[PDB]
Amino acid sequence: WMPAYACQRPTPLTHHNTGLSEALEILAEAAGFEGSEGRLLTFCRAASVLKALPSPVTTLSQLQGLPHFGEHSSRVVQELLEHGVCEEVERVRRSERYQTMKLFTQIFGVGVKTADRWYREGLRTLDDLREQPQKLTQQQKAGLQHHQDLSTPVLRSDVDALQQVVEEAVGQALPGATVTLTGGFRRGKLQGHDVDFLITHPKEGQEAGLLPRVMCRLQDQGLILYHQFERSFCIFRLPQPGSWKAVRVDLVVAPVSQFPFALLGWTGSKLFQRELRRFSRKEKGLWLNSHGLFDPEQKTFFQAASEEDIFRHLGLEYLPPEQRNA
DNA sequence: CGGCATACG
DNA sequence: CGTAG
DNA sequence: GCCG
Ligand SMILES: [Cl-]
Ligand SMILES: [Mn+2]
Ligand SMILES: [Mn+2]
Ligand SMILES: [Mn+2]
Ligand SMILES: [Mn+2]
Ligand SMILES: [Mn+2]
Ligand SMILES: [Mn+2]
Ligand SMILES: [Mn+2]
Ligand code: NA
Repeated sequence: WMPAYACQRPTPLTHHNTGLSEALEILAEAAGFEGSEGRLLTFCRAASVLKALPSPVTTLSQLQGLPHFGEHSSRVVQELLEHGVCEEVERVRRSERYQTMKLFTQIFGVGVKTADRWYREGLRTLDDLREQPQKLTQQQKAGLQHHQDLSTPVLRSDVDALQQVVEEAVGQALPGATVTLTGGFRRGKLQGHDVDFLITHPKEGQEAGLLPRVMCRLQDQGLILYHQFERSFCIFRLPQPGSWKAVRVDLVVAPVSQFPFALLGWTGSKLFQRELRRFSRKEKGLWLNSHGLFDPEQKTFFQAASEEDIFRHLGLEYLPPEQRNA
């Protein structure tokens, strides 16, 4: 009934099991903070199964047969159904370790490994980190200075304004180049914590060298608060009533031959792409990334002119972006 | 039991 | 090590 | 943690 891989089923942005999925996602996040990537994946997959269901789970019997539900995830759901809270989830939520790792890992430039080392050193707050700044990378300094703005949701209005400025710089950098909105906004989200753009040109090879030219032009317009090639992880100055706010923007370039693969990868979701790559390799023997799809037996790359082509190569029914919210 | 996606900066 | 989806 |  329910397929085992998230790329085999539609997953809408909004659904009928929000509270249950959010609880399993807390456990997934906590597993990641402890380095348990296998448990993280199971909890993420179980949460995603619930997002794909056509109606609310009301009774434990409704889980039997569902993929990725074993003793642990089933008990979590049982406790939520019976009591409205899961004791393990609540213990994680209030724990100093979870709260501090969440705080630190949400800083741009800080991953689980850095956050854990800081935790073991006794650091607990953002001001703790600001008090010893020479121990920070340039990226972390920017992440900390802009942390408050970067925690503020990005709206669709913001996205449309950013796209116009990126298009202007891209047009001077290379006439004919195009800018496509990707990431969660392409999946239908009305808000987000960042904006993602994919840039190409219709003539294969003309996009070579493009991203430095785009970055320099945005920098000379005073729009770049931070930047560090094919991928640029920036902080942009976005106008606001009588002021402005910092916004994370990712700019990516791909040649038109690779564009459908890059569009698919950068549209996500993260779990969708991991599941699609797992399905490709384990079920079809093909190796997928955001550059291409490789047959390792014939030693050839599949040509694709669209996302539709990629789903067909993999033997999967097509899912539009708004059904990829695994 | 092994596997768990696969890139770039 | 960080970043991306 | 779960699956094959
Ligand atoms: Cl890639
Ligand atoms: Mn358990
Ligand atoms: Mn009980
Ligand atoms: Mn994004
Ligand atoms: Mn490349
Ligand atoms: Mn992004
Ligand atoms: Mn094992
Ligand atoms: Mn285990
Ligand atoms: Na981070």
